[PDB]
Amino acid sequence: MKQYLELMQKVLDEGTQKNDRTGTGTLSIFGHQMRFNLQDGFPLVTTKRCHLRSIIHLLLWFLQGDTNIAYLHENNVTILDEWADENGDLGPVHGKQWRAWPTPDGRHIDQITTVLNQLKNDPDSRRIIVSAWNVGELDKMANAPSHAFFQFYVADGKLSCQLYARSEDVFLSLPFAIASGALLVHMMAQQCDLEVGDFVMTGGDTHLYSNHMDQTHLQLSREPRPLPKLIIKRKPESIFDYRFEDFEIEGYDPHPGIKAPV
Amino acid sequence: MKQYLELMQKVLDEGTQKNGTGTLSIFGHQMRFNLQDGFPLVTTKRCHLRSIIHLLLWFLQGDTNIAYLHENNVTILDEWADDLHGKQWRAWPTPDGRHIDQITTVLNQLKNDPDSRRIIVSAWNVGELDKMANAPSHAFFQFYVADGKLSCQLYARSEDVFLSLPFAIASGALLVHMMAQQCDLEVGDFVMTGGDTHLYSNHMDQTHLQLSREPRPLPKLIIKRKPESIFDYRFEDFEIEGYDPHPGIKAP
Ligand SMILES: CCCCCCCCCCCCO[C@H]1O[C@H](CO)[C@@H](O[C@H]2O[C@H](CO)[C@@H](O)[C@H](O)[C@H]2O)[C@H](O)[C@H]1O
Ligand SMILES: CCCCCCCCCCCCO[C@H]1O[C@H](CO)[C@@H](O[C@H]2O[C@H](CO)[C@@H](O)[C@H](O)[C@H]2O)[C@H](O)[C@H]1O
Repeated sequence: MKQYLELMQKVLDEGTQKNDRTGTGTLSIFGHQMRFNLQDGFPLVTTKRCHLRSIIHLLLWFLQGDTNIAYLHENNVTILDEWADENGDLGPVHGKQWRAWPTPDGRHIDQITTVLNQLKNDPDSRRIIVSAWNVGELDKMANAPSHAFFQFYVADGKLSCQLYARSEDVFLSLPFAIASGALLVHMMAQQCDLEVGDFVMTGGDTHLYSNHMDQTHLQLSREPRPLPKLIIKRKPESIFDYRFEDFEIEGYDPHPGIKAPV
Repeated sequence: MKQYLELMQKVLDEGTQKNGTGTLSIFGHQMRFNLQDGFPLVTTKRCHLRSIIHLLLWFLQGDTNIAYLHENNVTILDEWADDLHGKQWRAWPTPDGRHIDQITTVLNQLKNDPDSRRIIVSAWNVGELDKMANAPSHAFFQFYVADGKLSCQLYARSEDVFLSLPFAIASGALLVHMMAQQCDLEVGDFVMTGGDTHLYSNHMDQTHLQLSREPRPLPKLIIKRKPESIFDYRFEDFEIEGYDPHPGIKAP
């Protein structure tokens, strides 16, 4: 998409050399924001082939708050493989917190259910928020989630959402993030009888890995095609009751896929 | 500032009416300030670095009672008190019932691992915010170091453009300067990111007044002294130079 390519180009034009924790090099910039008017079409990247199938399972899996990579491997989803251990446990890199923010008093807070009510009963609340950033638990932990904060907002019957990522690989994860947020907004809006507004995507450390230069140049050589449209073929009883089969993407004509290197 | 004015204009132009008190509002904004281009104190109305310095300093002590904020005459946050903000920066409670000093945490990270992609302070403790009533409006921030330059991004879930935002920008930039000093880094950018970004309908007159003024050159922040720690700054360590704003605008 136009915005997306502009970001790649901006990283190339003005990104700074910065290493990650492995010592592996990137071109990085800090602070970025883009907006996708979801009435204009579902923001699935067209300049490389992406797979809605992967976005759906990933999102249904976050929604369950499953902590084991199993379900993701059944359905051929691998973006989280790096952070999985020996027995496929993802540490804190998952969505348990969304549904079961533990509080020391033997208690658990279901954040998703809370936004759901807020959108129906107080759509103007300035704090319709989900956070996975549980400092108390993340403290002495090797890993940490990266898309750990989102906010909803309602104006004129339309539902909008903003996702903050502290770390974003422009080539690898950003397209997943965008479609995943967009998908949730459609599901949220269906459940709450709202129409869809904007999806706003906000970054901290936004970066391209140095060894993805070839992939990036190829993708920047290609013209974005018209956005597809998401079709939901069932209305489930609750946000947690969706199935892979409910979704279809229409009018998706992408450029060929570009594999990530070794 | 040109960017502040653009946002103010934008909310006037494209803000949705809400309401009981009314607002115009938009969702999602981001603006950037290169701190080497000057200290981003708003000039289209006079602000007082005095009140910003005290406010930030108080946040860093992680004090909950607004005792210090009256002895040094800082009104703002009054309407959110009877006491209330910053206790989570310094003392986020663990299951185990210890506490986590996030400010110390990010301080060590900046000194020992500036590359880190998780140099984050959060005030959004969901477990304590189930108590509705009030909630911090500046949920979290992230620091970032590249090429010996320290940037920071502040996220406001709710922002009053007229009253609150100019304060927010100055405070964040001031914090970047202080940490840059404690970690021996140059200052990079301060990035301001918003969720619900609104103007109150009872601030229109003031808003039109401010949009009618052209910006002036940004001042320069002076730090007179280097304390031993980020908790060791006092109000008198800071000066502002070449600050030449339009007259201040009081809001009702
Ligand atoms: C709106 C609701 C849905 C939210 C969308 C969520 C879908 C996310 C899509 C792809 C997810 C993977 O992407 C993301 O995961 C990693 C772990 O958190 C991040 O990795 C980051 O955190 C890890 C810590 O455990 C570190 O080892 C990495 O060096 C660091 O960069 C990646 O930098 C980021 O690309
Ligand atoms: C990185 C260092 C800087 C960190 C702090 C930055 C400066 C803070 C001073 C700004 C003054 C107040 O700003 C902010 O206060 C209120 C509560 O937090 C917010 O108020 C918000 O939350 C309240 C309580 O949950 C609600 O009653 C309001 O509906 C909601 O708008 C204001 O919308 C916002 O304007």
